[PDB]
Amino acid sequence: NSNICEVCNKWGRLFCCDTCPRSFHEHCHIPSVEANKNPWSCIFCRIKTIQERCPESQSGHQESEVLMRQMLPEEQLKCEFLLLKVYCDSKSCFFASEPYYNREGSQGPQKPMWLNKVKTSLNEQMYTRVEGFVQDMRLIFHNHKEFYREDKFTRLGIQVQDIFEKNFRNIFAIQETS
Ligand SMILES: [Zn+2]
Ligand SMILES: [Zn+2]
Ligand SMILES: [Zn+2]
Repeated sequence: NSNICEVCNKWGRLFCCDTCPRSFHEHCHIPSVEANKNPWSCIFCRIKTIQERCPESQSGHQESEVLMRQMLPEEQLKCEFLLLKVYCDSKSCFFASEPYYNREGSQGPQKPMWLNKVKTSLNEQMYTRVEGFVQDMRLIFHNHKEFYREDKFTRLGIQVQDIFEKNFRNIFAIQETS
């Protein structure tokens, strides 16, 4: 196994996958690392198994069809993994916890949103369709763009949104276009 957490790249108390070399902190893995389960398989492995069981799941899809899917177990897992892929980027720190807004010339967003809120919402099964999860994720970055305006800090929202979007297209096998 690896000697650092796959998500945050730090050592510490790690849980090791039994079917690949990755390791995780307890609350870095999504879902949080399961109490027992021997052997234990991480989310990367669980996602790889879905693909292997249904190879045609990698054929191209339309985003509109994906967003309307109900959050059955496999869609729940894919949203978990997509959220995890965002936390894997160190720039996710800016978007993890509950923000506050007091900048001369700007007003805070009507609907604040942050990664740990989306994490909670997933854990509590609050999304009935994929669309709920993707809307809240895209709202994080949109709120950041609107608030920071012409400050160059706006770029952090662009950067982390790009990671989100690339991974959304990968995980849900969105049809490639020009
Ligand atoms: Zn970690
Ligand atoms: Zn694994
Ligand atoms: Zn099949």
